[PDB]
Amino acid sequence: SPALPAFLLCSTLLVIKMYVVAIITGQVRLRKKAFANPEDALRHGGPQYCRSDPDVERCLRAHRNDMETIYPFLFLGFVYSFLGPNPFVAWMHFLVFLVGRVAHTVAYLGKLRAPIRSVTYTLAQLPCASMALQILWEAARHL
Amino acid sequence: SPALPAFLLCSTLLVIKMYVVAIITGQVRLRKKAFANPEDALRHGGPQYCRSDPDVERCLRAHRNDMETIYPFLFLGFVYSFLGPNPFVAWMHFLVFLVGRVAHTVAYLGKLRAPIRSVTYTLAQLPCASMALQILWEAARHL
Amino acid sequence: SPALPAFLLCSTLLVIKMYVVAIITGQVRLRKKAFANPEDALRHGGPQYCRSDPDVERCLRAHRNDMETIYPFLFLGFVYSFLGPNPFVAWMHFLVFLVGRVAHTVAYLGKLRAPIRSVTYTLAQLPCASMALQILWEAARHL
Ligand SMILES: O=C(O)[C@@H](c1ccc(OCc2ccc3ccccc3n2)cc1)C1CCCC1
Ligand SMILES: O=C(O)[C@@H](c1ccc(OCc2ccc3ccccc3n2)cc1)C1CCCC1
Ligand SMILES: O=C(O)[C@@H](c1ccc(OCc2ccc3ccccc3n2)cc1)C1CCCC1
Ligand SMILES: CCCCCCCCO[C@@H]1O[C@H](CO)[C@@H](O)[C@H](O)[C@H]1O
Ligand SMILES: CCCCCCCCO[C@@H]1O[C@H](CO)[C@@H](O)[C@H](O)[C@H]1O
Ligand SMILES: CCCCCCCCO[C@@H]1O[C@H](CO)[C@@H](O)[C@H](O)[C@H]1O
Repeated sequence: SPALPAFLLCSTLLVIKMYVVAIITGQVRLRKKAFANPEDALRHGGPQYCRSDPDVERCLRAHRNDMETIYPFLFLGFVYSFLGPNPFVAWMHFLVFLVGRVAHTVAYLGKLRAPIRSVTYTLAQLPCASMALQILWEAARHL
Repeated sequence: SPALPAFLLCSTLLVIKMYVVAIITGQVRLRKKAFANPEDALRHGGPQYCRSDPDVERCLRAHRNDMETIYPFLFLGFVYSFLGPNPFVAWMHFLVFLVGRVAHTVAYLGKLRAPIRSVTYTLAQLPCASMALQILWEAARHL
Repeated sequence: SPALPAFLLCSTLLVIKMYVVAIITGQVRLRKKAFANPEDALRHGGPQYCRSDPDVERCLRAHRNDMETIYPFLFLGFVYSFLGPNPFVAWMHFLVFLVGRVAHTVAYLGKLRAPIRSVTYTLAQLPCASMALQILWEAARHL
């Protein structure tokens, strides 16, 4: 598929981007001394450190939003790649998603003013919606 | 694959169904004035609106359950499609999952009496379990 | 693909492992009488049972970590299988992930001392990182 290399590049970068969030989460837990498990807290200073922290919670929300958005893209974009779309159009779909999602993480973890984060979220969803509809038509017509 | 069009139809509809939940979540946050981020709250009335809401939490639980169930289906159903199953049997697997999952969201967000939601959850898991076992046998025998 | 049977075996076992966590979660909710929904609580003893429980929360954290790690593997490992890697090397990637993830669930739900869980988490991520980089190179060179 001509679109597949671009899809695999963008998707893998987004998986790596999620791994970055996972690592940041751990770093914040250690720095802020905020653990979700007693066994963790007892290792890292005592039971008083089994507690919630706003920065940790923020990291978790960013990671969750990633899972809600990037995982569908992994599916939709893979299938879309094999439908034989216009190369440039396909690239635009993938680039809008990649840029939008990277911007989303920056806006979330960087605590940027509203509605920057929400805009990046919505924007990145648009190529996903587009791919979804295209797959729907292709699937339905092949029934 | 003869089963693949039906799989792609059901899967894409389920992705769209998850997007519907994502949009509803936002609508409920705005209507109930309940935001998870201070930057959101300050935009939408003040810091007192950085708060939890039962309806918002319900939306999040529905979306989470979707991610726990639909994402495995996206994987299992794709692989299963290429194993050359009986067309009608394959359709039944996909339809049970689709109907069960749509019913699940309705039961969750509609606050239907127990155990309606839990039944739909369990029911929809059954075709997934079936596909999983079939893939296990095929994979193992090809080792 | 020569690596594909091993990938499909390990992946399906991990999906089943996640289903086990889902079932355990339900069992713990019923045993500890801790429900997230009023409709559930009213069915199972009264409104006082709409409450949080540490064991339930632990189950949810284990399931969430699974979704953060196993879902990327489902994607990365599938693509990696088609890149024509060394059979034994591919097997090692998949086995390290499988063993690491099973150990992770045991360490989490079994409340094993730190840093056993965190080590298993980190260890299992290493083959994923490896596959991600390999896909990046292949994708980039095919642009
Ligand atoms: O939740 C936990 O178990 C801990 C924890 C432990 C390890 C973490 O990143 C590993 C990781 C994540 C992603 C990777 C991607 C590629 C390669 C290695 C990777 N490695 C994060 C949190 C925290 C709580 C106690 C101490 C920190
Ligand atoms: O969490 C947030 O960032 C906000 C928010 C912002 C946007 C939302 O839906 C976008 C969306 C979702 C799914 C889509 C699927 C297809 C096409 C467009 C799509 N667009 C939801 C919540 C809420 C908090 C502050 C205001 C609401
Ligand atoms: O959250 C809920 O809806 C309930 C609930 C209900 C059912 C559950 O496992 C089903 C399941 C899960 C995974 C499967 C995998 C294969 C085959 C059947 C499978 N079946 C768990 C929790 C709990 C709250 C009220 C009572 C328990
Ligand atoms: C893909 C991973 C991107 C990580 C984005 C990290 C954004 C760091 O941005 C930082 O955010 C802080 C608030 O959290 C601010 O105090 C700093 O001014 C800002 O530099
Ligand atoms: C795929 C998306 C399906 C959305 C299902 C929304 C269900 C709306 O159902 C509504 O639920 C309310 C309680 O929340 C009740 O007050 C109403 O009687 C009922 O109509
Ligand atoms: C793939 C699913 C694996 C489930 C792992 C369950 C681990 C059970 O392990 C149990 O944990 C208890 C604490 O929770 C301890 O009291 C027990 O000593 C221990 O046997």
